Amino acid sequence: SLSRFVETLVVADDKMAAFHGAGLKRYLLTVMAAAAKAFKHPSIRNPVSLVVTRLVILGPQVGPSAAQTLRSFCAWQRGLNTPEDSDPDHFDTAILFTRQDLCGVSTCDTLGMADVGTVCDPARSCAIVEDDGLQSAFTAAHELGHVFNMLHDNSKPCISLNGPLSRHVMAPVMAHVDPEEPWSPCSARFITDFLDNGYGHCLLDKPEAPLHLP
Ligand SMILES: Cn1ccnc1[C@]1(CNC(=O)c2cc3cc(Cl)ccc3o2)NC(=O)NC1=O
Ligand SMILES: [Ca+2]
Ligand SMILES: [Ca+2]
Ligand SMILES: [Ca+2]
Ligand SMILES: [Zn+2]
Repeated sequence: SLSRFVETLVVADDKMAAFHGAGLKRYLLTVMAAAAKAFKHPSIRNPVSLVVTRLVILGPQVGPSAAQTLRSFCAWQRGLNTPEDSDPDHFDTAILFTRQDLCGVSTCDTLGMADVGTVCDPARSCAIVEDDGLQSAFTAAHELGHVFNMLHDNSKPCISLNGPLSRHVMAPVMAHVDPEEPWSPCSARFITDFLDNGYGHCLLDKPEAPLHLP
């Protein structure tokens, strides 16, 4: 039942600034509002409030390898944070949007990357998103699902939890997301356990000065 608030640092690279220009801040808050709406959907079972508290427009090394862009960004974002959650400048997770075509080992179909189950570890609570211009909120929600310890819905543990009957955020590839069920039962279970085990202990304080859309 506890309200959970994820104090979020949103970062946009030079490519995002070059393309969106003056409309970038509004764009990022719109994307994040949409991701936040996903995280309040009842299907998640333990809803959380994704709150933008800091917004940086650019830094870290951004290139084709998603793995090394994520590692670079995650090292870089540490520097902006503060040691204690009591500090207003402290943030719980860092998310980077870039126009760089991010790639895996064999193709560039990837749209983002995050390490799994890291949300209250400031050294590790990181995600990167390739901005496609239309579905970026869904990619952000997928990466943030991983940060909240979620697996893909075609994983073995998820088959048992979902049943037998690709329409959710944690599908392995983007497909059309069910508006009545953005999160599978597997997704809800994994975030619920993560929080029940005390891994969301940094999500309990309420942010001071959230950034709001007009
Ligand atoms: C880790 N990795 C390594 C190689 N490729 C990856 C992937 C690829 N998938 C995506 O980029 C991506 C975006 C998206 C949005 C929706 Cl709604 C549903 C599914 C989605 O998948 N990155 C990731 O986060 N998981 C992966 O398998
Ligand atoms: Ca705080
Ligand atoms: Ca890509
Ligand atoms: Ca916090
Ligand atoms: Zn994934």
